[PDB]
Amino acid sequence: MKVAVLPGDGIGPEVTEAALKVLRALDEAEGLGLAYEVFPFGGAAIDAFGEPFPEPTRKGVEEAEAVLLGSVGGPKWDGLPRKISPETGLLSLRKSQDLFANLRPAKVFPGLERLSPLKEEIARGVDVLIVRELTGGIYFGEPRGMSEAEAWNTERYSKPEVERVARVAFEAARKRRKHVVSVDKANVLEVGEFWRKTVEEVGRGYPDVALEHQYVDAAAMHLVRSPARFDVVVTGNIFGDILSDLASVLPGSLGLLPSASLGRGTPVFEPVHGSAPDIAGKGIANPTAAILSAAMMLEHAFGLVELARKVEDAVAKALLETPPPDLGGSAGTEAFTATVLRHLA
Amino acid sequence: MKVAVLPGDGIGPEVTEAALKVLRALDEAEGLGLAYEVFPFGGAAIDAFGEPFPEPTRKGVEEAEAVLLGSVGGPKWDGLPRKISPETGLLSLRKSQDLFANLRPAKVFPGLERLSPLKEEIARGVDVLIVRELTGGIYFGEPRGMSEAEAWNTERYSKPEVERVARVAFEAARKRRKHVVSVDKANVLEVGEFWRKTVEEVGRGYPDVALEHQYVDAAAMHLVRSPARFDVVVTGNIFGDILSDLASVLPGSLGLLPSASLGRGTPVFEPVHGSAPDIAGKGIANPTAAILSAAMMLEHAFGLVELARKVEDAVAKALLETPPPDLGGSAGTEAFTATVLRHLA
Repeated sequence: MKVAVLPGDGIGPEVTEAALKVLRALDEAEGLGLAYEVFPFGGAAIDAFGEPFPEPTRKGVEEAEAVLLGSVGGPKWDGLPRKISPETGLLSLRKSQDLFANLRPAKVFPGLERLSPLKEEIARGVDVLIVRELTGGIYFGEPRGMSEAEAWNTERYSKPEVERVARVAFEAARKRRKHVVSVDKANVLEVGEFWRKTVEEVGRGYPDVALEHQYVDAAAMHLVRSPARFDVVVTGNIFGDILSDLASVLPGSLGLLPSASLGRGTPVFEPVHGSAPDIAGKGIANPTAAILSAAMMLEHAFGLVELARKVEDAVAKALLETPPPDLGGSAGTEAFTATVLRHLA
Repeated sequence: MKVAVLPGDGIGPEVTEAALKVLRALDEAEGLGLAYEVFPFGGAAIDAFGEPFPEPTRKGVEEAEAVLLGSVGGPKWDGLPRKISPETGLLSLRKSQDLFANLRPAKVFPGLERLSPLKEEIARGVDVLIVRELTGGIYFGEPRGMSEAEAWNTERYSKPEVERVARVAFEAARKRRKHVVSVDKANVLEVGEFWRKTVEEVGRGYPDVALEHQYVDAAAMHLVRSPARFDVVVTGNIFGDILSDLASVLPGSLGLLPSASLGRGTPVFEPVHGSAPDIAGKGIANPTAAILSAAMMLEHAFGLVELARKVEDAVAKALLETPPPDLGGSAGTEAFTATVLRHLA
């Protein structure tokens, strides 16, 4: 179990160690053979090395089995040419490992239904994993242009693009509740038709997973009316962007959300929140998203599903008994982490 | 005030007269000079004439100033070649009048916050009008195709297309709270950039209306977290499809929703619900969407904003004191209508 740790900026060093504290505790209890090294990345690497993703770090993620990544960026580096912005270092990283699926889960932890914008009865039991295609579709499609008179962009998908990301959805589903909803616009668009027939054909190799197709306008409505009905959702790039963002508001606190990216190379697991530099070093940063990034790593990078679930329960419980300040509580980074470990035992 | 009335199918005859009863009452009180005629349309016209939009009806909407339309279709006609399906008659109608904007309002009536999927505090005061471009964008754009290997569709907009639908949003806003949010994907797409700069330029002729730009992924999130913040939203075809459908679940009852379509020709105002043929002639159909279609006609077809608002309040009140069966009540079509008229006085 070889993990490259890229702490990043702002609160990154704090919350990433909070996750390492949890990974070490499991390493000890279960003998996971955890071996990790920490590399420079983001703003700190610019300051130290002159660039956000220096060669030792690139080398280090190349050799690792998973990357645990803290937060990156901050006003400190907003004034840079974007060949060396923190943002661009993030892109090279995911590009260097050819990560073509983005995994974004939204989950209303029991007893935290009050945070939801949804009525308590609808928020309860929500646990949806959106699988977003990352590399293709309209964000990248040609031809594209703009005129005095008109502009155009092309939503375009090749079979292989549709095939990869569908395979990761089915394998993810295998680890959860084995239901996949593929989302398209097959009733109006060729691309929708092509996506659907392709995912239907891919699904034949996964007899143990249930497959269902929905239109993007309908899935949008289901995510507000009955979001507890979903397990894994897979869709193209722009749809998956909208539906990820829509699903992310359901729990009522963005600081709680982890994120993974999978592909041919070394997978990247990171919290969705930012650096929050203002509080860097105060010891109050909520480590929840980082710890749940580590659980995502166990599940998706190493297949240790039962441990990922053990970690997720420890934080569900910790969130109730020692809520961090941004859930109205007074638990600093360390006190919260300690509560998690208590339940890990 | 010359209205062509196209009752349609199923519950269409019932709910459309419930709206006419309300229009007559106002005609009497205010001397509006209401003159209307009822034309065959939809399944009934197929049965009577052999087609859904026969020539007397086409003639009749041509000469009118607004079309008040009931529901169309039903299993009775599901087995038809779609050159004469009810659905297609609907298309010819909107095509024959060149209606290029779809207006879909979502509104949580005071005291009906309990129906919302949203927490009561978030649902309260929601009143958003989505203005959807109807004729353009990816649903219609070329080139488009599909291969063994790939499929493609083109999101394409000309300046004039962006200009019309923006003008109707600004004029709609003028009648409401004078805030327009244009929704694009300007941070990734040319088409987003082009839409945005065009709407910004159109907005200069409407100094009295406030304009704000949002991305589609963000507007999606705002519609769940803070939907009471919106007044008028204008966006392209596929986005407006998603955001219309998303906004439509906010009130918690689809049977309540009206719809208008505006263009160069005679405007069409219709309930969003279907024929519900099973209950046709029982006298229990909820006329709310039809009556609120008539209020939409007053506002958008004739500019009678204060009357539209008077009608909307009468039904807000009627919904509380004599709820129709589908709001848990026992009010049939006539009893509900009567309650509306009581408050119209």
